[PDB]
Amino acid sequence: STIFSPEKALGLLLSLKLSKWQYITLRETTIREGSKEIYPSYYKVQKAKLQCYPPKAFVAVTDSSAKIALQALLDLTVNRIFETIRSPDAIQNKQLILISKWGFDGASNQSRYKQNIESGQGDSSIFMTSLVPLKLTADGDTVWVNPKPCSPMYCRPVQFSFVKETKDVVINEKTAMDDEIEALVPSKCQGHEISHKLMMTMIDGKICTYLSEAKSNAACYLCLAKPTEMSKLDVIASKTISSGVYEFGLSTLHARINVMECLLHIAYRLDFKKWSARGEGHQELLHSRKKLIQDRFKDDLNLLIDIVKQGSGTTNDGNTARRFFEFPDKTAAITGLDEDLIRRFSVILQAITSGEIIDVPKFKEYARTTAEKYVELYDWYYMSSTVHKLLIHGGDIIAENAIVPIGSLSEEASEARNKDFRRFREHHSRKKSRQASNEDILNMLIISSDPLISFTRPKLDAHKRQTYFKETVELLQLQD
Amino acid sequence: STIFSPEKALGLLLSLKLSKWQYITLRETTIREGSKEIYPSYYKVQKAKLQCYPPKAFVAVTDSSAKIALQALLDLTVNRIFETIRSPDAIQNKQLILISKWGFDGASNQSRYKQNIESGQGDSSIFMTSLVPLKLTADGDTVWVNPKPCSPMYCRPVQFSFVKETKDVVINEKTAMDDEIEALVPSKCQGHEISHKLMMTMIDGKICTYLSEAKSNAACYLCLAKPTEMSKLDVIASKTISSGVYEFGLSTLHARINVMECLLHIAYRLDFKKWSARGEGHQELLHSRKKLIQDRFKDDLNLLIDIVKQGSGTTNDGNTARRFFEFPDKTAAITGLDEDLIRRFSVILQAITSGEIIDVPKFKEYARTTAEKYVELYDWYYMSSTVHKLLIHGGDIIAENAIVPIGSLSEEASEARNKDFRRFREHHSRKKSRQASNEDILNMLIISSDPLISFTRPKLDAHKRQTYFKETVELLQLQD
DNA sequence: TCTGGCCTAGATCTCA
DNA sequence: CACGGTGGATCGAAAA
DNA sequence: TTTTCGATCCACCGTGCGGTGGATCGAAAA
DNA sequence: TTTTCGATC
DNA sequence: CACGGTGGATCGAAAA
DNA sequence: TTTTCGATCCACCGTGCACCGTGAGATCTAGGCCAGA
Ligand SMILES: [Mg+2]
Ligand SMILES: [Mg+2]
Ligand SMILES: [Mg+2]
Ligand SMILES: [Mg+2]
Ligand SMILES: [Zn+2]
Ligand SMILES: [Zn+2]
Repeated sequence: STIFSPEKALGLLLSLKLSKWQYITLRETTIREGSKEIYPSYYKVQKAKLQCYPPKAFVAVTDSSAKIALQALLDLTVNRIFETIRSPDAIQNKQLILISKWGFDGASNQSRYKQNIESGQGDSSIFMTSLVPLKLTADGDTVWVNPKPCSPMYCRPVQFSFVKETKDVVINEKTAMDDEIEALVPSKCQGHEISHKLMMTMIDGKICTYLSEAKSNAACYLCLAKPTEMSKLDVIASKTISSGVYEFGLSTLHARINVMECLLHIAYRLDFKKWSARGEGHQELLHSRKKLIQDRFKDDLNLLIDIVKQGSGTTNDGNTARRFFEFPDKTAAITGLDEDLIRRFSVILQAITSGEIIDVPKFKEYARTTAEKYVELYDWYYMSSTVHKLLIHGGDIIAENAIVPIGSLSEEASEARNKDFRRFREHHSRKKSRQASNEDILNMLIISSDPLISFTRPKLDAHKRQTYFKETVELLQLQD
Repeated sequence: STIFSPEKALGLLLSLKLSKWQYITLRETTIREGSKEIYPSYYKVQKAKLQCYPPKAFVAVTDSSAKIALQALLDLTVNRIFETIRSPDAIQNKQLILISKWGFDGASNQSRYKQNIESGQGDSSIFMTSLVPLKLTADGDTVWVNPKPCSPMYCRPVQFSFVKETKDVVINEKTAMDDEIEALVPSKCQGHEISHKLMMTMIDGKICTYLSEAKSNAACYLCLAKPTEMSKLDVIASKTISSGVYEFGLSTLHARINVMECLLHIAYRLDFKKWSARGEGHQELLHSRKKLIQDRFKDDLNLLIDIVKQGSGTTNDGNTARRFFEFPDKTAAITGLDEDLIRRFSVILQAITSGEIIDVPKFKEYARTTAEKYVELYDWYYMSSTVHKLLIHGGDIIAENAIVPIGSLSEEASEARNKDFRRFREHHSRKKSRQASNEDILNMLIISSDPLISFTRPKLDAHKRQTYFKETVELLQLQD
């Protein structure tokens, strides 16, 4: 007879970020005072962690990697989700389809243990694939929806290996996942069968240009258009898209930062107005303007702009992208760009990252108007692949992945697990053997992202929704 | 009326590493389950934190720094210490002296916030001063002793500022702290006057050469001995010591790593047998042997040797050294050094870092024998300033600081506080304003290192003992 | 004509 | 030999 | 017999120094 | 040619 | 317009 | 009235890319070239 059910104790251990010693200490220090039954014995929590694991035969953990068979992971994910549904009896005998999004990214700047000289690459950086369930569709009628589709609390890991992400490992992992996705059957939970629809939209431009048939990052992966070809519009409108590439959903996170960098790189060269930095005094005018723009940003908006930092690279952050767009008048006064163009870009990014249903006709109209405005204002600086992919091909990309609103398709989820992965590799693994450390990092990822647990898990409800701009409210489609 | 005393709740908050939200979640979730009282309201803990602060007029927190007047911090430290004494009346009306060790170090590669552009140096690296009480002496008879003299749980902060530790700022803070030590009056705690004796031994060699009357790091700051002179023993024995520099006690942490690195830098160039790598083919042989030794260490002992790390310089950790001295036979066959030299160095390092009383006649004998052995073995590689300070001047700097056994005078604590400072700046500050963030980092340092709290606060004990090498135990002074 | 010794000069170590 | 940890594995005893 | 719970143990981590931009590959400018 | 610039992470 | 969070400050109402 | 205790807020963090050795300073080896045998 315990006051906390071992699963509620597991939720308390996950939300408070406690460790075996810390939980045992909590328990014993509650015992010492005179209230015996307040927490289950850690044995019970170690036993309740087991409901969340896929069977041992499906998970393959070794020194330099840890993978789970995608079919088994999805079986388990659905079996857990059905313990969240209000009344799984209520839904009638109509076929079920779980829509989820998966994708991989590389987390660098890992702490390098001195142990287990293994065989591959040591451990400096991991490259992992994540599968987050977005929605459960019963013949169109949504029965279960992920309340925070970009949160890391539902993002399931498939496999993670200590290999630096390069073109070949990316291609091989994508081929493996495609074979595993083809070869999977609908799961079965309490007589209801669930067919899985997996979209690889948690992805970033580097991996995306890897996957498509396109050689350099200078060209769009959808139109194979060379960098100077992307100025004029008609040659682009007559282009023929490569096949199945809309599956590489518009990356909403990196769009912010990269279009920010595009507007910046236009601001830096406003004194000589050319795309290349080649010439007499081009570099020098560029660098003087660069330093002045950095310092003016620092003064007024109190934020670092394009300064190198260990790990991540630049301190060109997500929140820096938010703040570069928050007040277009101020940012225009600082950089010298046109305020209406920056405002148009902020509106487009709000519409995309909103997570609300977007109307393709009005969005395409907005986007082509914005591209005309851009070419009019700054035609010399050729649009970078992300801002081009955003303006021209954004409408079609939104239209294809219409089942779930784009912006619910964000790679941010996977990026968030980086901040979680370290916190599980440093403080929650057992360091005896590398195999044990990886096995427990994977156990922690599974337990943390379990829908039944992460449903009844304390959290912070302090993010009340923000007010859109005067134009996104027309661009979006609200039902309320 | 409650079950957990607010001070014990505060201990449970500091030990479990809980935040305000996590504590409130703990409390409310325990309430919801039918236990009306198991934890005090977070208001009670916020009010119990105030016991541990020094008065507001002595703590000066600003955007770029936060300091405390030394006399007030010491008043508070003793006032707390007298709350953990077994018997406060049993100590008689006899003079009391608290012997404590203080010193500063710089922690670079901090989290670089984008905020509060205030003029100086931004915030990338802090330079902070620490004061840890070692022992309470009643006319030679100990009443209170710090059970773990290098544990960051007792290390009190004096001041911390966001500036790069450099010769000028180091000299200025040393001058200021010397003045503050001169002007301090004995504290008055419940009819007992406690006079303070502060020794600046938590210090690294770089700061130590900054402070002494010595200009270059390559010279032994005690004897101002140039690196080419440091081979001959008698000539050095003739050298007159700088004034009062014995106060800068033996740095037990860094001496270990620098001895490891001296033995290594002897191993690397074992082929051509000269100090400098200046020559024809010297660089190439040196680097080839260096790569060979690195790979052999990798294979046999599974530890990184002299390859760069991010943020902490090189991958030469304290544990890398402690493993480099675990079995001198292996490392001897690995590098090419003599086994008995490494054995002797490991023995004196156990003697120093043991934290037990040392017999300076036997230690001086052992050290001059080891110097003779080093010269007879390798005369060409001029002893590195740290290993020379360790062998020649080690007996004298031990005998001077004989009141508390050296190794209890260890800078480890200061260094260890870095790992905590980060964990408090990132996870426990309030990020609204830099001034607020520094105020809360300082409050967290104070509370975490409060002797009354950190005494009765749960802790982990698995490191009970490690057996000594035979010559070390013949060198030490055991009393138990 | 041989030969060692002074003397700039910049490349190397050392500590963090 | 710095100190505070890291979580399953496993033995052993007490329940049940 | 089977479950439950503490107690030990394994063999390592992370605070111990930073710096400036890099990797890669096509693609545009001279 | 060829020789540097840049987009992406 | 990502999401989970950071702790004192202050208000307001309830308990004493 | 004074102490308690929850609610709300403030304005930001951190996951979003790299390698490779750095920094300040005196100090030491190179070897260059001239003054007596
Ligand atoms: Mg990426
Ligand atoms: Mg230092
Ligand atoms: Mg340090
Ligand atoms: Mg990433
Ligand atoms: Zn295109
Ligand atoms: Zn000396």
